[PDB]
Amino acid sequence: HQVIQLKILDSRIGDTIPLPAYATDGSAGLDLRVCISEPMQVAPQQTVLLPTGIAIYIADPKLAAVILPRSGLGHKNGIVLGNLVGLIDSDYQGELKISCWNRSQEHFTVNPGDRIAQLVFIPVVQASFEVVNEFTE
Amino acid sequence: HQVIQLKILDSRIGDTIPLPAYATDGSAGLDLRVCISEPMQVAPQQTVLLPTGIAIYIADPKLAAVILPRSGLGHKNGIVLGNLVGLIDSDYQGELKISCWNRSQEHFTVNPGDRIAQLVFIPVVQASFEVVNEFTE
Amino acid sequence: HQVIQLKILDSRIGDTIPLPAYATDGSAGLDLRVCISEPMQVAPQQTVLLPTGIAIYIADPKLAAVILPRSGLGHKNGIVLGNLVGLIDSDYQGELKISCWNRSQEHFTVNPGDRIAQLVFIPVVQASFEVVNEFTE
Repeated sequence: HQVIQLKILDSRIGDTIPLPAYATDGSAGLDLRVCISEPMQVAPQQTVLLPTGIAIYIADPKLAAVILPRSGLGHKNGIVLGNLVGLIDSDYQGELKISCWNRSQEHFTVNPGDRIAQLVFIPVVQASFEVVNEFTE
Repeated sequence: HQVIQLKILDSRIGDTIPLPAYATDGSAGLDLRVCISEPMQVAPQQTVLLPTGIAIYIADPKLAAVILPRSGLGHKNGIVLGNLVGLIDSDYQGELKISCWNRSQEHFTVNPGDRIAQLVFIPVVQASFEVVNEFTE
Repeated sequence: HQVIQLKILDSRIGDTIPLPAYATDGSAGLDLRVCISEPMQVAPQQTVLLPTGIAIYIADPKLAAVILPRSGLGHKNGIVLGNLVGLIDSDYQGELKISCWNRSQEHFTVNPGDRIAQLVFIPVVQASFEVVNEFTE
């Protein structure tokens, strides 16, 4: 494993709303829950910014995280991400927030504590470009 | 390379519908074909769940797969994924199914055997969180 | 770091429109700018193909790149990608082009040189399948 610092920004996290955790030993992603005080209505085509109540600090520049829709919410309810895929840089230390976009024709309710996205830690490579007149092998 | 077990769930696979395979030695992804008996109409804004007739077993918890739209279908026809990006965990052993979403204003026909998404195997990192009051270096 | 060849296809690149570069030492992605001669209107639901004026040659088959929406453009303006996520293979040598899709209900102007997507280099694994009757450990 790799250690990632997490700062709890809302006292509900770790009490009434669990920290993110891997469901199984074989899970690639961590479900991300929303930290809100009352149910949030998401109308068809609406985008709403939803706080998680946590911040992470990846720190290692060879690692990033991506935030993806949940498969069931996306397929069944059209509850996806307004920016489609979120990218979390190694030096990002702000609260994780979810751009929740309803692409469906049905109104949707997000309840406090609901899982609405997933977080996946991936290795990344920082490239150095070499400007060339023609590509070579 | 890395060995990934594949189970054929539909006898058409490997006969009339090819197994997924890399197009070139430099390909990052594998096109995923649909295993259906007749053409499937996908109306504007419709989401349909399309079977592939295969299951995979990645097994290695340091590896995952993502399922992405094809670039031409997505750009030209608006034929993309209802959950935008699929994430396949290392311990997932069910049939691969595609959430096919038509985001365009044009009706689209999916024929038996058509490639409609691509599969990419990526390394993933399982993080262990350290809850901190303030981030440190 | 890893060296990636870049070919400049439009003389504006490196003069009036900067090469892609990492914003900070901890950045996972590189913003991609559009190489056009006049502002481009993107109507609600419209998809337009936007050139970058550069081509890259990753070459290493253990590496790929993905093209993602920018978080602010996607969340605030609904300016995302028509194929949702672009995948750049290691052997792709053509111009990088952005499928720019306006998923919002508001008209949007893309100016010459604007950043409208981001590029992330990721390791990829080329799998070899083993067709099995049942999965094993």
